[PDB]
Amino acid sequence: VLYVGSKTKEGVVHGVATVAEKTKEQVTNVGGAVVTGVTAVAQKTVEGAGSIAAATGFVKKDQ
Amino acid sequence: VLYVGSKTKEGVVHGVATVAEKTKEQVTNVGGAVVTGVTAVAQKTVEGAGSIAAATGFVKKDQ
Amino acid sequence: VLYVGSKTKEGVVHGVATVAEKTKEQVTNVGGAVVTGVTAVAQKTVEGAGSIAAATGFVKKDQ
Amino acid sequence: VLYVGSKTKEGVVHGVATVAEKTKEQVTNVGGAVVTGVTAVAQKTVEGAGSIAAATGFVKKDQ
Amino acid sequence: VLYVGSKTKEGVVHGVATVAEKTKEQVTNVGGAVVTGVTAVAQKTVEGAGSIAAATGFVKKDQ
Amino acid sequence: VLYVGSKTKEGVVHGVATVAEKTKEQVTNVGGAVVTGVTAVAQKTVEGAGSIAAATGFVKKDQ
Repeated sequence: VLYVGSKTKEGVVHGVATVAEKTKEQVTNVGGAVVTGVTAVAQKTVEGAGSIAAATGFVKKDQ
Repeated sequence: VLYVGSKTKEGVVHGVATVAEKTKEQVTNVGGAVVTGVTAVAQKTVEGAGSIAAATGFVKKDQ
Repeated sequence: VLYVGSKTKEGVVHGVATVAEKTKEQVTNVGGAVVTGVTAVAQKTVEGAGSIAAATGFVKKDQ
Repeated sequence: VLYVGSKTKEGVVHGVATVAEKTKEQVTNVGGAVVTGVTAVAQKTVEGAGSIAAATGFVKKDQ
Repeated sequence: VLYVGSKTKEGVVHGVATVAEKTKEQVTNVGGAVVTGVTAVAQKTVEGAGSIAAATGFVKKDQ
Repeated sequence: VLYVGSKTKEGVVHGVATVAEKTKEQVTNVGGAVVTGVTAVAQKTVEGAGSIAAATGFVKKDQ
């Protein structure tokens, strides 16, 4: 009847510092899935599924 | 009856500093899926699914 | 009747510093799934499943 | 006779990421010296003195 | 006669990530010297003195 | 006659990650010297003195 939320924080990222130094970065992909380099990501889902870094090679459900 | 939200934060990213120094970056993809380099991403979904960095190679559901 | 949440924090990442120095980084993928390099990720899900770094090679459910 | 310098680096700063989150920052100074917040500074001096963050309160050398 | 320097690095800072979270930061100075918060600083001096974070209160050398 | 330096590193800082979380930070200085918070600092001096974090209260050399 008096639901009060003052400083609610849900699904939050703050205060991040990153450095990446690479000479060579190489990805070779043949018929699959690759997910690389995911940084500072925030998500909130209500009445649903939540996925952030998902990879699936392949699906074969013929006939 | 008196729902009060003052400073609600849901699905938020703030205060991010990133540096990337690379000499060579190479992606080769043959019939698949690649997702690279996702940074400072925020999402909120209501009554639905939420995905951020998703990759699927291939699907074969013939006939 | 008087639900009060003042500084609720759920699914939060804050205050992160990372350095990555690599000379060579190589990923070779043939018909599978690879997920690498996931950093500073926050998620909150309500009435749903939550996944963050998931990989599935392949699925064969023919006929 | 054949002085060769290929990739000489002297007095160099590179690849820096910083985040500063402050609610209140206050400096009160009465007759002195204050130096605050010096970041990512590079200097090279040849045949001379080099100073970067220096503070001197006061000097009294009367008569 | 054949001085060769290929990848000489002198006075160098690289690959630094810093986060600072403060609610209140206060400096009060009366007739002195204060130096605070010096980060990622590089210096090279040739035939001279080198100082980076120096503070001197006061000097009295009257008459 | 054939001085060769290939990957000489002198006075170098690299690969540093720092986090500082403080609620209250206070400095009060009356007629002296304070040096606080010095991070990731590199210096090389040739034919000279080298100082990095130095503090001197006061000097009285009258007459």
